[PDB]
Amino acid sequence: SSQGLLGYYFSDLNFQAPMVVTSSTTGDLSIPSSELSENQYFQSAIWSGFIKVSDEYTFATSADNHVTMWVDDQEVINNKIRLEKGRLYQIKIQYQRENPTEKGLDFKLYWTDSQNKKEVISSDNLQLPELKQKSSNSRKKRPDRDNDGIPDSLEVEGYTVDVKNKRTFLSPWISNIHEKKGLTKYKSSPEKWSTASDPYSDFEKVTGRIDKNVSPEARHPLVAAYPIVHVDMENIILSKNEDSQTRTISKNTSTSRTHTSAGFSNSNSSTVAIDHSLSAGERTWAETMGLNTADTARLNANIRYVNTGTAPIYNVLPTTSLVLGKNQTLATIKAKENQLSQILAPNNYYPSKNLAPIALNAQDDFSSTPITMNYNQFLELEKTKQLRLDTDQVYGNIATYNFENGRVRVDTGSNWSEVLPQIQETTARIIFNGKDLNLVERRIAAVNPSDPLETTKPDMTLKEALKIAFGFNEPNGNLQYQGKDITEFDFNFDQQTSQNIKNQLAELNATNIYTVLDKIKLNAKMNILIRDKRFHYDRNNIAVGADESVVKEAHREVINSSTEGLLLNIDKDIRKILSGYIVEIEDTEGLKEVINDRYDMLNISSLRQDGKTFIDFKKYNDKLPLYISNPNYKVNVYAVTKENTIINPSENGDTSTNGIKKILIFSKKGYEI
Ligand SMILES: [Ca+2]
Ligand SMILES: [Ca+2]
Repeated sequence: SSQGLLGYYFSDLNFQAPMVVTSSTTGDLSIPSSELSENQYFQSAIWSGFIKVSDEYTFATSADNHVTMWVDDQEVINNKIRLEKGRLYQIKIQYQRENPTEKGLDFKLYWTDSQNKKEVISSDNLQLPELKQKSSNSRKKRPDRDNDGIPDSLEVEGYTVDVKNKRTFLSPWISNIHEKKGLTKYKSSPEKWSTASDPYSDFEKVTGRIDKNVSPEARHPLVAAYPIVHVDMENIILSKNEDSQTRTISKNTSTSRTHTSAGFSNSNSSTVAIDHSLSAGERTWAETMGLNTADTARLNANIRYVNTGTAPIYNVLPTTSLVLGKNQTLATIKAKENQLSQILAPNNYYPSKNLAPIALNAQDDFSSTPITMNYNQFLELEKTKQLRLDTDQVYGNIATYNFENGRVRVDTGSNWSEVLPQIQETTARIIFNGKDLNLVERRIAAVNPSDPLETTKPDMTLKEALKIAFGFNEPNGNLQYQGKDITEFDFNFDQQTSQNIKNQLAELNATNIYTVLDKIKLNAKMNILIRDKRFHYDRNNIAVGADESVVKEAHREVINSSTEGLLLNIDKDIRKILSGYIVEIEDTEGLKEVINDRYDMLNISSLRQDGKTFIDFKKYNDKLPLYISNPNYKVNVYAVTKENTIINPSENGDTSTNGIKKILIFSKKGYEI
């Protein structure tokens, strides 16, 4: 399907000004004009590839007088010649006619065997040229300095790819034509086989000869294809270390990928929040588990892997540490190499969500290691109610397109450990939480002034990178992420890159960046950060708050209400930074009665299967609705955001909601309900 030969077609006479770059699967190297105006006249054209077969052959084309043909560097056209079953031969073909009266080029390629069967060279005996930074022992490689297949001028001057029903075209970019048609205009360094410096050529990327599992956005030459993994623990379950009654504490967790300032760190970490709610009694966990001073405890949890990246992993999963406190590693989760039941795809889990999560200590695994804590680690644990999950960047082997057989395959000689150094070396990183408020990294090829090779890649402008990498557009002129204006998110950098940007603005006589993004330029090693303005973000850049206005507003559209609970319409996004609600009744004088006056009893919201939110007033009022012994009493519901979420009885022990900073979001009389 992606096999055959590779044609350059120049409008000029000498392979100087390339019009179309394409491939035919059989011998017929034609191109109907039905597939292309003042430029549709090729005065020269080249064709490159190999050939496999045993017999005595004679090559003939439909123009043995405009052509030259070499098989393994020997001339054959400007006569019979022997070939052998099970060997490949280079194949170069040139063409030149001085004033082609027609548009396009009709040109087939024949071969006649010994029985005299002449014909066009089947697609089964035709293979591409080995466009790859290195030569195989079967195939060798030789206006394509980086050898990626896309001709130099084209890679410098821009090029587009029209996806015809058989094969693809690669042609110069033209404003009047493709600009209206909305075809994506490409550019890329002619001296990088791959410009985002990853493992797919600038050629494989645009022509679809690439691991299908790679992100559509990373199909761009300047958008970097590479994995990004983190471990999403989904919940947890604690035991006393060794015939007594089941004495454990099972609780959900919430895990978010993190980035600590922007900061030049390339690590993969995420941070677990063990739920602090109510699971009968206000017992300490040792009181809940019969743990003594000199006891031990052990941990278990279902965890999935998360690729928030653009390339996929195949045979080796990255090794995690379960750290507690700042640096106390309780465990080291490993997966069994070259044995991955499935692949882990970008924007996707392993095990898939339709399947089970991994348990740290799987059912019948006799070699699963006890994750143990001493006593003061266990207190420590309850105190902080949180564990971190650092994950290396050993990702194993890569699925590289094979040219000879036009098939994508895991390739043993190509490892992700030999590529990340340079991706992260010669690209500028961006981190955006615009999607479901999660930190999502990406990287874009950007000029490295103090490095001559990185000054051969096209310029990358802020406005552009957002569009190629993250999919902004400008439907009416203003730049947008799936609805939201680019002004809705803020810009953080790290320090060197901040200075850098600052400087540029003074130069453009600009005072506001949002209105000069197109003019801002991106250099390699830049780190950038972009977060929805509506929110407060902790030191790990996770969303953990909001304005009192943002929240109150969010909850303003109430649907129904009753002495049994509120039924609102709240944004999935707001709903992500809320940790619970408080319910109280205000008598006529001003006293307040707290229906659920505990720090682990605030979990009374439950998202319906219809998208709306219901606030179960009954859940902690003893399954009873609310009793209002005077209609002029008010029913007041505050909201509590994660940043003001108490998770342990105060210093004096008071386990009430007393003191908790919360937000009034609903108030009505007994008679207003
Ligand atoms: Ca090239
Ligand atoms: Ca290139």
